[PDB]
Amino acid sequence: RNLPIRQQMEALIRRKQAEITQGLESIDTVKFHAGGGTSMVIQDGTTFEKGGVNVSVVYGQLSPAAVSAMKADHKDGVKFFACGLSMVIHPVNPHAPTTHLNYRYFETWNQDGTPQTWWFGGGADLTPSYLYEEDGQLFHQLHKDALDKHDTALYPRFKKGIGGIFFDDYDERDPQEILKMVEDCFDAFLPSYLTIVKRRKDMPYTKEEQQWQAIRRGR
Repeated sequence: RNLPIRQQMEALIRRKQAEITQGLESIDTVKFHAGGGTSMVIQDGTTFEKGGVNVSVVYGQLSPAAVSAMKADHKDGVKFFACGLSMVIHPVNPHAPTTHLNYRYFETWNQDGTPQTWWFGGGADLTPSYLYEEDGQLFHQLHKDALDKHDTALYPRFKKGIGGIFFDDYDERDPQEILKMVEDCFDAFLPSYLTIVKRRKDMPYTKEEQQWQAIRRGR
């Protein structure tokens, strides 16, 4: 029973939005500031140059035209709910890596009961400027450890510069368990990323190394 999966997922991502921005703030000098989801943004910190952590919620219908355009990748028209958190953080120092993270959930409705269909999607990665294999290895280890709490087959399947983990259209188990797997994946983030940024953010660099990495990576 518990609450509906939709309620529990929305609650989880909103709690993690708060837990993540606070964790990232703990190593910077600057704070994040706040359809249309709720987007928290950091800019011109001493550690983080630009970043955003967003939670979005959407209720609606998808046309048959829309669903038509869509079903390559999921196992008149349809009513749905979806929610998700998305983030991208870019450190000032080129020795510290960019990260992206996204966890989301989608379910169809229309005479409810419970279902028609639902899934989760997400994962997390790092995009380095300078590359440190040890940072990639810690990032992977802690996400592996999160996934191994559920089963050791998941990491080899979801894995994959540094990369990270990615899954989508994932509805293969009781959604209560998949909720816990998503929570545990979230909890892999701050211990890996704050560790990595701490150990890189004060490494010396010149303006030219930073400009060249910007050229190489874009933007």
